[PDB]
Amino acid sequence: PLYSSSVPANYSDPQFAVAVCNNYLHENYPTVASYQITDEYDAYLDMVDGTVACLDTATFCPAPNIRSAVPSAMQNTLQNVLIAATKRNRELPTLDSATFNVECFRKYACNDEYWEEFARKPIRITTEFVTAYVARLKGPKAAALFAKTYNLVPLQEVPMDRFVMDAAEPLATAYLCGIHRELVRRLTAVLLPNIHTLFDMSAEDFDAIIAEHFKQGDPVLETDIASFDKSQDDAMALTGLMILEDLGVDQPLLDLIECAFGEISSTHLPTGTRFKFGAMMKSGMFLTLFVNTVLNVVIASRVLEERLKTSRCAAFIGDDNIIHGVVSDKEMAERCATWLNMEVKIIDAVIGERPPYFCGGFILQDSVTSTACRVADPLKRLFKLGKPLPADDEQDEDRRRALLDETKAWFRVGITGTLAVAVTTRYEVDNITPVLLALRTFAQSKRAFQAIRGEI
Amino acid sequence: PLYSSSVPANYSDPQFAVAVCNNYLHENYPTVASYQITDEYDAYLDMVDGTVACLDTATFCPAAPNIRSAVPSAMQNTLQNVLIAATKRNMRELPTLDSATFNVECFRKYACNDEYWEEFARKPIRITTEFVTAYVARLKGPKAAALFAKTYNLVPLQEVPMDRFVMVQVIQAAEPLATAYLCGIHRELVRRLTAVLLPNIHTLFDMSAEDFDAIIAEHFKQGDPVLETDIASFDKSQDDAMALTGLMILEDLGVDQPLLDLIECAFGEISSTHLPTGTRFKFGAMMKSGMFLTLFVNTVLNVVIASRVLEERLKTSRCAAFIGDDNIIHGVVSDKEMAERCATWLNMEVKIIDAVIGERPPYFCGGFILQDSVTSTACRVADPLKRLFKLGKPLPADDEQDEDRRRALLDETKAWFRVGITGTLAVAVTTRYEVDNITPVLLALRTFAQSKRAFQAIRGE
Ligand SMILES: [Mg+2]
Ligand SMILES: [Mg+2]
Ligand SMILES: [Mg+2]
Ligand SMILES: [Mg+2]
Repeated sequence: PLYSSSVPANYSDPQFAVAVCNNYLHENYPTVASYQITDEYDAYLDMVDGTVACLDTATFCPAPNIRSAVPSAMQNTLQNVLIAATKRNRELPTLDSATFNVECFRKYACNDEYWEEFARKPIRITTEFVTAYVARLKGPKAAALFAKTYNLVPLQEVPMDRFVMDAAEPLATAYLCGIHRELVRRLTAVLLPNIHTLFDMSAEDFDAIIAEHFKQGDPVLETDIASFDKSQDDAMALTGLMILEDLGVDQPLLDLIECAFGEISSTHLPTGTRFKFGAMMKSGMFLTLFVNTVLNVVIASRVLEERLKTSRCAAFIGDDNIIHGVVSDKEMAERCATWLNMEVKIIDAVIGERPPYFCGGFILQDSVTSTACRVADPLKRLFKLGKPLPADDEQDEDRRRALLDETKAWFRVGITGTLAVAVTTRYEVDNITPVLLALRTFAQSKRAFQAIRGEI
Repeated sequence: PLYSSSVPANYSDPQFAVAVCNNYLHENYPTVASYQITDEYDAYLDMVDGTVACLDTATFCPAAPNIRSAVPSAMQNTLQNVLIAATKRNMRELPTLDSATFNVECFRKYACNDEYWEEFARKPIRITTEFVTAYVARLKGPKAAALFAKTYNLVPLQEVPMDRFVMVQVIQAAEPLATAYLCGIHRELVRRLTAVLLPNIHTLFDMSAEDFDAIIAEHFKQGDPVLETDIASFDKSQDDAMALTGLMILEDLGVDQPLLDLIECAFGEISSTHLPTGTRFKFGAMMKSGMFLTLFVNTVLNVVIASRVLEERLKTSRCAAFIGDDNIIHGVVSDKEMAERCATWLNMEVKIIDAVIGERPPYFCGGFILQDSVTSTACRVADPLKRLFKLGKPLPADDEQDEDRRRALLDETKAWFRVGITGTLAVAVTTRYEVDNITPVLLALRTFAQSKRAFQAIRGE
């Protein structure tokens, strides 16, 4: 209870205090990063109904939705990848673990045809892309103004010294969007054709893949990595950096990525009254989702080994996956246990009995067509609809149309019964069908949907 | 692919659909519970700067600067899962009973005296007329308390019969009575836990910053080792043996079956208030009651985990402090046997951290345990990096809350600028996070705190 005398000091202007706080966070990124960044990720993903729907309806950097009512819990994977990059430019135990991880990823998930190309051809964004990026935002005229203003020479890579920031942020935002598009394209090239990602895939196109490969009685395996804080794991971060490098993210690109994203850290104050959801925000969130998907595949590669390679159909996006035709064994369980302790668990599901789960939905067999499909989880949706929300007529209509789309799937005459069975099987709850009927009531009109929020 | 034809299907009255959703969640509690409940817990706790500040400044159910934390709350529904364990209780799950019974043995042997269990077993918790009247008198004055007592036919010097507010469903005309009753349960649970815990084991259910600093000062010296068990990654709320451990210790403290029935009945009704949502969380007394009970069980399981991992080293520690998921244990250093006990039991979901006063600062409730370089006396100082992170939250205008937040920041900056604190705090922040000298941030936050006009620069516009 003996405190020394307190003598506070301060700056002569609050704007000095703002700049000092922003500058401090800028200078100390990536070592630390504000949790407001991932809170903003969660808020955006929750508002657009999750990862796949966010990627599929991307307004700034594109390429019925797959919608999930599961709350987002994003961690700053990209921050820790950049921490690994700084540490690389002793812990050879980490290096040997990450190297083995990359070996498993290549051996069991990838072809080997493209690594030489990507090594000699790092990712570089061109004038034509960033112009077409601005053209789709504001029209052909504003893009030619954009190319003239930055002195962009046609058919040339955008010079990196044209816009580095270690205010031309429109150019930097356009460049980062080109990086994400090329990363998705290059990852799609290396992955074996039975291994699918969902960076831009509608519910109908994914359902075509499910319908083709998933039959009644088929086992489906899931690796649950929700409890594994891979974003704060040293070997995972180095694995992510290593595979990004293999895909063409060289040191100039890494420097550009760290420079651009240190600038987000500097937009801490003033806060405003709501998350601004910038286009730069979305680029960082997209890159985080990309690395998470890769690490998801890496974990499945190391745990399943050849059983992943020979799977007839395996799908990955964010932290979620399903792997057809694989049943856990004890060699598999020991590998997963000795490597990641109980941070990652293996789930054995079966089409028609113990339903597989994927992106907040059930993999169900339609009882009329005998065709498998993904159906959104109605219990999660009901939970999500309880969120108190300020009045917003345009967003209310968006949410109502999303509910309408979901209820149309629930009331397919081959789905309603097996969906209620799956919900009771997964959660041990009573028959969900009265809630299905209630939610469809809300969905059919703007007036009925208003009952969810209530008066005032 | 191929979809069967969709024949969508609805009700006519939207109010009927509301009732169906509410009744469904009511009927299927505790089996499932909406995450809106724990999102509301987090929102309330973040608003009032965390667990200790929330209990220390409890508006409805309480017993100077507060122990405030800028660490975001991530609450789980521990009380839900205790009630599931109660349902499961009323042989294939024998290992669960074996594990939870061993947990309670460890809790009793290494954290408790043995004096009170017989009394609590024959005297279950029952709340009396005098408490609920005094509860209402504190809230609305002695006139309203007498009105309250007369309305419910409360007989003085007598326990409140549970048939006055629960028929098992809560009489809605007697909801104020039920909330007053649950506040009495929390106060008695805190009293009885304090009775059984060894005197060197402290909880912070009602402790000011000054009072806790007095305990830190007496016991924590320069160079003293301080152990922490990190259970933040341990999802003890959906662990079967943890939930059953919490149930049995509640029972050992006097929560018998009628009391459990009341608790499940009252909080199942909360599940039936899912819709309509309104525009913001309403908070309110029944929400706070369930949150306090969750914090209580979490604190107990926190002590349980330390008991089983540390064994006699918890018992002989000169000072161990617990609240929520956080703890510090004076004078203990991890060893191989301890790490193996922890890993074998909870498989690297609980981490043991070795701290040292003055070199690697112990961390507790979003603050550092530091030795004042001038008084040579140890104390807790709030983490300035966490506070900086928290101030970045975009917030709608609220003149009253803005002044509350500015005044709390003023108190925090006062500790940071004690002439014996600033230096070792900068070193501690750099040691913990590997960041540059935090002192410019200390000055910037003090700038915001000095006036309402300066504080407006955080939100801007
Ligand atoms: Mg390489
Ligand atoms: Mg999964
Ligand atoms: Mg007992
Ligand atoms: Mg701790």
